[PDB]
Amino acid sequence: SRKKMGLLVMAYGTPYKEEDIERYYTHIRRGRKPEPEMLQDLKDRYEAIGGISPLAQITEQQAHNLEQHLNEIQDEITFKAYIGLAHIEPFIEDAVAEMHKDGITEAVSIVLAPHFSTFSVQSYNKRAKEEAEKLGGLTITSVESWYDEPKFVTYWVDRVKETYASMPEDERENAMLIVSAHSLPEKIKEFGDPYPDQLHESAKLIAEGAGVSEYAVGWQSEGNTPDPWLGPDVQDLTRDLFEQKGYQAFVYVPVGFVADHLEVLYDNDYECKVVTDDIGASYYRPEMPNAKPEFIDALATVVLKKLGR
Ligand SMILES: [Mg+2]
Ligand SMILES: [Mg+2]
Ligand SMILES: [Mg+2]
Ligand SMILES: [Mg+2]
Repeated sequence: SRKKMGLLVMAYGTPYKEEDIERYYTHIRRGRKPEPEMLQDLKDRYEAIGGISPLAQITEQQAHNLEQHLNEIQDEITFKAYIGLAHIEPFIEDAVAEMHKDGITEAVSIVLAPHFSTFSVQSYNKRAKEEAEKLGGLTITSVESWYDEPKFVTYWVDRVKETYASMPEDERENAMLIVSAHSLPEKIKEFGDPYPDQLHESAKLIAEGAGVSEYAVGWQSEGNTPDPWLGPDVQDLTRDLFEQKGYQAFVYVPVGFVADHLEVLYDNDYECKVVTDDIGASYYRPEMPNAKPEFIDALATVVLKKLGR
């Protein structure tokens, strides 16, 4: 009766253990192994945020919770989740191969990044579908974006409202909300990539839903290829906006990220906090979705909507 489907949950990835950081970094660097000092600097960043070990566990918990919740809220499909990561084991291809081995013939995929981009989501979905094509007898339908799912917007609206209500009056009336996602090369716009437009729309939805009077859109975690990356960077944006108007509180909503990973714990909670401490402003960064029920329900709704169910 009740049919079985694979649930392919994809993400950029974080190593599960320190010994895999070098191979992760090499993958991200397109085969160029980091020099030893560069490797140690990355290791030191994971140490600085309390250790790498908790990070991969969040993605595990998200996939686990999403399977369980999807299987409780409807009876037509029994999902089995498989995690496929872009840059470290289990790779996207490994997950699809495991689905196929397990007898899955039909799967739905979702990327744990709400905005579509040609560099991330589209590439992950193509990798998944190419592996399925090689194995045969398995097809995948893929979610491309979900930033506009109302339950996801409401997660962030509610967290942002909570944070502003937490503030003393003078911060409330002199605060700036910075909404961000992972930078990519500006060149994606020459392929018509809507990624920046979707980040701006997330910011608009969240700011207006939360009743925030002043907000700005920034990017974080850019790379180092010489051609321009989407900007401004959140560190620069923070200072710039302070230099204009003297905000005494900054609230960071790294809406492009779904978990407490290095880009949030280091690039927001360390690098942006350095800047807010320097200028005398308070720092706030509301809880990331992680594996909390409200967020899992938002993702389950995304998946069921994709299937028309
Ligand atoms: Mg190994
Ligand atoms: Mg293979
Ligand atoms: Mg859509
Ligand atoms: Mg950086």
